Amino acid sequence: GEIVSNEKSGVCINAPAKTKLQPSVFHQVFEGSEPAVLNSKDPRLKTDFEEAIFSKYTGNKIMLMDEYMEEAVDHYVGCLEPLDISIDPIPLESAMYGMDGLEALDLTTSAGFPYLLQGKKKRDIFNRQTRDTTEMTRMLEKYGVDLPFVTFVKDELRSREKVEKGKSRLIEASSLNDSVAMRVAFGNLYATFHNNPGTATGSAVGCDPDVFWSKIPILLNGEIFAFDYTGYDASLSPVWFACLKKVLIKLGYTHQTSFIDYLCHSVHLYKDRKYIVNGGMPSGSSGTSIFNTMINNIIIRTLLIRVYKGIDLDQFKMIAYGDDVIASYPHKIDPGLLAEAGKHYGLIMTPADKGTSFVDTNWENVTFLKRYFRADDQYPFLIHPVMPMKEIHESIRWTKDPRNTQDHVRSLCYLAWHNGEEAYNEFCRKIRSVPVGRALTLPAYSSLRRKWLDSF
Ligand SMILES: NC(=O)C1=CN([C@@H]2O[C@H](COP(=O)(O)OP(=O)(O)OC[C@H]3O[C@@H](n4cnc5c(N)ncnc54)[C@H](OP(=O)(O)O)[C@@H]3O)[C@@H](O)[C@H]2O)C=CC1
Repeated sequence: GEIVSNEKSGVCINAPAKTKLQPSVFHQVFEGSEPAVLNSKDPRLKTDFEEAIFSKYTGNKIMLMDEYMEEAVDHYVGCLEPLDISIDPIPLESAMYGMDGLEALDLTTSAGFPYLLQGKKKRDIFNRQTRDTTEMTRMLEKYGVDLPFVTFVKDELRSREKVEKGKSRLIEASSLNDSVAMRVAFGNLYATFHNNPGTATGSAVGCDPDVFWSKIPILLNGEIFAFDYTGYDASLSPVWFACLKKVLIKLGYTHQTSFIDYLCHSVHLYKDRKYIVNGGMPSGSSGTSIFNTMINNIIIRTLLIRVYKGIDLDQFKMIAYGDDVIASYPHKIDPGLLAEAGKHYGLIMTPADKGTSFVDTNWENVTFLKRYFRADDQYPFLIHPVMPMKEIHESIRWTKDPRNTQDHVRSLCYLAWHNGEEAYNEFCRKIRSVPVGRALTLPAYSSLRRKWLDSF
């Protein structure tokens, strides 16, 4: 992603609010390092604010698809075909309200241009209960599609370096109109993927880690390697979008590449500004996560081929959620080498195995979706999704709405127990060393562990 232009938008797009992050009744009970920089004049910046949040954009590797890419596409198109992905579009009411494999469109995310400036809240239009499918149809009529991407900073916690640096995350929110039409072209694609995490889709988008993480080592089973990217969604040159376009063709798609063109060449509204981006995937589009994940299936296949000349991908399996990869192949590979030839397409990647001094990525030290893996003692064949306590600790020190504390820790509890009884005792002990949590309902270890085995 690279910014080709920026000019006066024509809109006085609303400056954001203050943050909603306040220290929690556990801010002093657990140890941690605070909410994201949301304006220039925040007292905590050590470099130019506006400069750090668009530096995600690093430039394109402008080019035509090379011979490796074209083969990676065919292998992935052929991994997908058993999943029979209807090119047909879903009815409008299915896009809006949902269907099997597709939740209802989410009511809280913004509607973006040009609604957010005209007093049309999506609460008004949508009206779940009646499944009313008439408002949008005249909304899409009034404004069409291919509409700008309203840009909000993410309201979230970040590490200290990222607050000091100003490395805050942006939401590039597409329009409701855009959302719906997309949801109508690829709904049964979304649906297909959502109902089928694993090696075929090569995806875990919409997986339950509590019950899907045990499937994970059976499908990979070979010699695993994993990767994390740096500024991934922005490190995408237009070409990868074309490889996605090429995949989608072999799935039998036609005029619906329009949508990926909607993502490649992107037009975003910041404040009183209109910047245009060529290459780089927007975070707010109705399939951002799905399309990121397919491109990552293309990227990886390409890197092996380009690197290991004689190669058979039939016995090659991978699983991506956005930028998070984890992959298998019978025989050993140098992920450091894929990371290398990956720079030749302008992509900064980092494998788990960092070098010969470094212990091989194994099932004990590898991660995915921020979680490590660990087999149960009793039923080893069952894999815990283990989230670091550090991660939970940092999660608990701050609150959005202190009235939503009970569910906000219960939600944390269902994640924390996979670290073991003793650690869960430590955790609940710490919680009940402070007035507020002493009355708090907590799930006991045995209850959580029972509920988990019944997920199967
Ligand atoms: N049926 C059940 O009872 C269960 C349901 N679930 C839930 O369903 C989810 C599966 O779908 P998910 O995993 O969310 O994959 P997503 O639907 O999040 O992938 C959609 C992508 O498109 C963008 N987007 C556009 N419009 C919307 C919208 N209206 N709502 C949300 N994202 C939107 C998002 O970007 P951005 O993030 O910028 O919006 C996201 O990256 C699980 O994560 C889990 O929460 C899982 C287990 C059981």
